[PDB]
Parts: sequence; C-alpha cells; structure tokens
Amino acid sequence: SLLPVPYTEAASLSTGSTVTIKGRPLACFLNEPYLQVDFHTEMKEESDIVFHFQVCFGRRVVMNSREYGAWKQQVESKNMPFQDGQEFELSISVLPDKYQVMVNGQSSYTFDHRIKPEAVKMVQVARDISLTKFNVSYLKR
Repeated sequence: SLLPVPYTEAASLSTGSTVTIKGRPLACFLNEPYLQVDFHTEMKEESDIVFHFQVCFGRRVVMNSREYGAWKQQVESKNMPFQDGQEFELSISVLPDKYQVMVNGQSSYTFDHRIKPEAVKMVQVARDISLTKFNVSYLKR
C-alpha cells in the first residue's frame, strides 16, 4: 500500500519508546503469509538483531536475537490474535525489562531484553504485508 516493504528506518529506542505499525497481510491465512519486524544494531541488514519478531499468520510466532552473526534461543508462541483478512495495528513498547507487543490494543507477546535497547540503530519491517503506518515515538529523555 503506502509504504514500501521491506521497509527500513533508522531508529533509536530506550525505555518508554514505542514502535507502531499498521498493515494488512497480503494473503489469506490458509496460504500462511508472514510478517517480520527486526530491531537491528546497524543500518546494514546483515547486522545483529536485538529483537526479531516473526509471525506466521494463523500458525505461530517466533522471537529471537541474532548476536555476532548467530541466532540465539528461539521463543515460540501459538498465541494468534491476528484476524484473517483484516488490517491490524501492532505496537511494540520498550519496557525496562522487556519488549511488549500489542496487537489491536491487546497484549499478545513479550520478550525480555537480551541486549540493551539503546543498541538499536534501525528497524526493518518485511515479508507478506502491506504497510500503511510506521511510527517510532521519541518523546522521552
């Protein structure tokens, strides 16, 4: 739709920051579209990933970090608040100890910090969605 996917934006995060995403899957859930949001330590896409969030719509969610080139311990969830064929609003809040992921206003996933959020320099949104809104909040010290 409005914003090109894969979408890449330089970013800084600390406690109280929020990344908000509005979009829509490009396929019905039977065809298993994916959505990926990655918080990178550098602008280059091969850089380390502080927080990797990957949805297989209708099936499962996986979260992980990539540290010095190597994926760490995968966290898997079968929580699936996304709705087949619907636009979604996704919010990722930086809390003191974890990321909190809200889907359409409802807390749906969390992920404890493995690397300080201050290491993030870039956010990338990719895979099988159209993206109409992307915002990183920058209001707090």
